[PDB]
Amino acid sequence: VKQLADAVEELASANYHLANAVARLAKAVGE
Amino acid sequence: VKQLADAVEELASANYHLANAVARLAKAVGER
Amino acid sequence: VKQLADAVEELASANYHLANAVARLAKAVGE
Amino acid sequence: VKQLADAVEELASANYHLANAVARLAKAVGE
Amino acid sequence: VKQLADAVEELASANYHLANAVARLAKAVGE
Amino acid sequence: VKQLADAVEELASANYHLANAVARLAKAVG
Amino acid sequence: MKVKQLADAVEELASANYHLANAVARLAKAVG
Repeated sequence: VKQLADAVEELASANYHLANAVARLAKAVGE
Repeated sequence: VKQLADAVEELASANYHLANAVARLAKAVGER
Repeated sequence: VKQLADAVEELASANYHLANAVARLAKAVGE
Repeated sequence: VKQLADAVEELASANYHLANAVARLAKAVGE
Repeated sequence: VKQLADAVEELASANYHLANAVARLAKAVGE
Repeated sequence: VKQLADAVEELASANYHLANAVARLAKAVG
Repeated sequence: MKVKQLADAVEELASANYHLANAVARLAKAVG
């Protein structure tokens, strides 16, 4: 399952990137 | 399996952060 | 398998929170 | 094993709830 | 093992529902 | 796990389409 | 259990979500 774990880690990193972007959009909308 | 559990925990943390960010966006949209 | 189950339960909780946030966004857009 | 199956079932429930909310957001955006 | 296979099937079904919902959102945003 | 993997693949496709729609919107707003 | 199918699918989802993140960041810049 090591390669699946690696893939899940990649997804976690992508979703952190997405959260950061969504937060920036919230800020832009609210300002 | 511990590596997989660790990875899933990391994804959970990421998704909590995404939920918070989407909630901020809902607030921003609703308050306009 | 216990620790994996516990991690999956945290992911389920996170995705429930995500669902609730998207539901709030749907309400805000719809109104 | 039971704890893991229960956890996966809870993740399925969360993701289904998320799907519903996303579908409602799509409707809100589209109208 | 049955409990887990059943749970995995529920997750697959939820994720298909989620994919369908996101596709509808993409169409809405794209329109 | 074929069914589960296929569902995840469909979600990936959907998010690709969502991303492209959002990028087009960003260009329109700009 | 062919774990490869699932790992490949999760990698594809990660790739899509990085692309989505970039698109959302571009929308944030355009709005602001």
